[PDB]
Amino acid sequence: QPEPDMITIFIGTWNMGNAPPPKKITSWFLSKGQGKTRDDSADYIPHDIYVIGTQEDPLSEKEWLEILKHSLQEITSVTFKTVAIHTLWNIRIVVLAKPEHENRISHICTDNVKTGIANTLGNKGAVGVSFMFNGTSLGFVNSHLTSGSEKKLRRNQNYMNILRFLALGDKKLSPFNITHRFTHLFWFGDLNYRVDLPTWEAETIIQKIKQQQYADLLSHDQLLTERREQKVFLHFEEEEITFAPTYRFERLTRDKYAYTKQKATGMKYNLPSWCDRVLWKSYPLVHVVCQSYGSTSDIMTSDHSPVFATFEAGVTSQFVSKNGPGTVDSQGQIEFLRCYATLKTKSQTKFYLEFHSSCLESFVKSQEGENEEGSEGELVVKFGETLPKLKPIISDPEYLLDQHILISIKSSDSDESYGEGCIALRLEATETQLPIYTPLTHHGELTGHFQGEIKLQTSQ
Ligand SMILES: Cc1ccc(CC(=O)NC[C@@H]2CCCO2)cc1
Repeated sequence: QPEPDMITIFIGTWNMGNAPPPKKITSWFLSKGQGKTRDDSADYIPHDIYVIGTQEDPLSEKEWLEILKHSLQEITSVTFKTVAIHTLWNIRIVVLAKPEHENRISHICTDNVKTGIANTLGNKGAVGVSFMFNGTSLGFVNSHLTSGSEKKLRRNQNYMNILRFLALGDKKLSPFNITHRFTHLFWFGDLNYRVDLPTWEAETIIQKIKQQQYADLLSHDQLLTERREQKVFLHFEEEEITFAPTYRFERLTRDKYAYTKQKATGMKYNLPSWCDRVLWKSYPLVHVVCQSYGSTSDIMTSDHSPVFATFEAGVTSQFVSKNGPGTVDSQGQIEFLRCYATLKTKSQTKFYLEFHSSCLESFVKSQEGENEEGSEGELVVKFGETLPKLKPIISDPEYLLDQHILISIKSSDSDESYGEGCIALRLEATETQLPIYTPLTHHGELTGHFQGEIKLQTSQ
């Protein structure tokens, strides 16, 4: 029975509005409704992994698991296995997988982050799950960010706290946050970004939604505009939105948006918005294709509609050779030529690199680089031909060309990372000097760049 090189992943996000779900929620898991929807011919084909994020979830874990499993069994005639479930307040993540994957899944981690301080600590934050699927690391984050049209900067701060403090994946990757720890990272939830148009325009917005004309609304969506200005979700992807705003509906129909200020809303307007979103970030040159992104039309217990997204994702096998794991394969090596880091820092410490990868027995520290002043004020750290030769555990090109090297640039004075990035080994050639590049981030914000050349030697 061969190991897969692709799987499909279902991502769901639903703010349930503290109400129990209706009897039938299968449309969610079938990717049926508005937007980029799934073909009817696929309805019986189970996804490999289902990741369900809820917010304002009033159910017990047991109650929700029974609904989810019975839903999937009705669609697919498969009894899914529970990989993980984690709840913070009313924010919940459930991971289900096909039974045939039970012995492919390992290193399961869960964690949560509470956002805010005092007043603003007690219901917003995030839950997450990570695991290995054979040779591939997967991370999943469900966040419920701060509400209200005038709080986009708070949402952006919530995002930065969650990616700094959520403790998922390989703890040995100590310089790296969740935005670098996984082959594929999916981040979804009630992100709560709004369509920033004047309150007076509410009926105009409703008109536009009825005409399925979303362009003038999406051009004011706070998540798209903040992402374009590099304020949040740097280096994440989102599929184009082709479904109506998923908030704020009158319950028990989808015919009416309830936007007017009420005591129940703290006298705030809730103009129709795309609160409910799915984004992802995968390592460079790994296959990931979004195959659906949309909302349901027939699940009306909440003031939000459920959102679905599905993905094809490349996966790799748990590789064994005669040599590694448990030794190196002298027939493999990774060399770096003419490398330099460009950093936005004002500081003047020396810097060194760390190279982390599951193709190495352990991480590798470089010598300190040579600081020069760049022509436009920047710090340039030169490594020249000084970087250590990396010794992979396995030399087979079928394994090595699928790997990635994480890079941290660290201060010699504090050993703190000033920037993190990732290089793919999926090269156009072996035994050939080829340009490499990554942006560098710290706490998910841009801090610099790393560029140079690589020379990869495989057994072929
Ligand atoms: C209109 C707009 C443009 C950019 C972004 C951020 C982003 O990461 N987009 C993914 C790629 C990256 C290169 C351009 O598109 C959001 C919204």
